[PDB]
Amino acid sequence: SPCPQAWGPPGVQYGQPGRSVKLCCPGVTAGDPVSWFRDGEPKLLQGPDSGLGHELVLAQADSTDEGTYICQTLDGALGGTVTLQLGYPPARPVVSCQAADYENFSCTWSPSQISGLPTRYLTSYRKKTVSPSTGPWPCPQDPLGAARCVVHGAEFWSQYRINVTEVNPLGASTRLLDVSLQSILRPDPPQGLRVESVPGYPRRLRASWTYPASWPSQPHFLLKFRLQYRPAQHPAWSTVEPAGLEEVITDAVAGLPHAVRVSARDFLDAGTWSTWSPEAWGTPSTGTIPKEIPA
Ligand SMILES: *[C@@H]1O[C@H](CO)[C@@H](O[C@@H]2O[C@H](CO)[C@@H](O[C@@H]3O[C@H](CO)[C@@H](O)[C@H](O[C@H]4O[C@H](CO)[C@@H](O)[C@H](O)[C@@H]4O)[C@@H]3O)[C@H](O)[C@H]2NC(C)=O)[C@H](O)[C@H]1NC(C)=O
Ligand SMILES: *[C@@H]1O[C@H](CO)[C@@H](O)[C@H](O)[C@H]1NC(C)=O
Repeated sequence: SPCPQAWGPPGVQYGQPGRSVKLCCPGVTAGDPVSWFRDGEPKLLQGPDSGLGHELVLAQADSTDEGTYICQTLDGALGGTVTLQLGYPPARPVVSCQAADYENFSCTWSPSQISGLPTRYLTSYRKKTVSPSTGPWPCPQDPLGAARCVVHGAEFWSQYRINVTEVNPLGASTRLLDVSLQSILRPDPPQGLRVESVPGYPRRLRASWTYPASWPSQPHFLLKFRLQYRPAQHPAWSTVEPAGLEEVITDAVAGLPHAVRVSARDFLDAGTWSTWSPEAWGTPSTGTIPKEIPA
């Protein structure tokens, strides 16, 4: 009530170019008539007996009206100085969510258009399930000043609606984003990829790996893998779809280093394929003994 100023520089009030702006006197009791002067231009805009009291409207806001305004009551107790800044209402920000595991996902946002004014963001979400919409829950934003809100302990089968609202001293703009955890899931590549030789088989390479650290322990959703191997300086990749955490190649060239890389995906074909793991190199076993003699 006592001259509601929005978040920003202390002593500034905001408006939109081409529209009509309304200034307010800070140190007033809502009704005490005041006088308005543009500093440097002694032409009084509105006198005390103006009709609307402690505030001031401007017909057509432009850069010539943007500046410093002084309001003082009749008594002689100066309410304060008000600076007019011009800008635009907020536009619906660009929101994009993602997930590395089936339990927690995180969303990011960015303003779709510059407003030029100090801006904050409200983040919320609600489950649509499938029974109906649950109450709105906050999307806790990331600390350290990051534009990122996280959702923890999410339901894999439910469907969410993320609400990112961009707010500046001229209004708000809401961007809703329907998000289903089954669609945005993309795990991290598997770790600990090892390409080993097999004793007694000069054409075999044992490739073993593990689940990524991003996949939680004791999972209810497993991962199916897809492995690609390729001999040294060959152009074509050979794609095999293994079962489990192992794949015994039987097509390797004897005495040639092979490059192997894997990718993961939810076993129910849900989401997309993980990015390719870093390439691991391996050479088949050498079992022919050296130094022969006659017999
Ligand atoms: C997306 O999110 C945005 C922001 O999170 C949201 O816009 C905001 O919605 C809230 C909730 O309706 C608005 O808050 C209202 O504010 C008015 C004016 O101050 C109040 O009168 C309302 O209070 C009533 O309810 C209270 C709760 O019980 C009572 O205690 C109180 O006595 C009143 O009865 C209410 O709080 C808010 O004004 C907007 N705008 C903002 C924050 O800029 C938007 O609706 C969301 N869109 C979705 C979910 O689709
Ligand atoms: C999801 O959040 C929980 C907190 O309840 C945390 O223990 C878990 O590690 C998070 N998931 C991942 C992949 O980090």
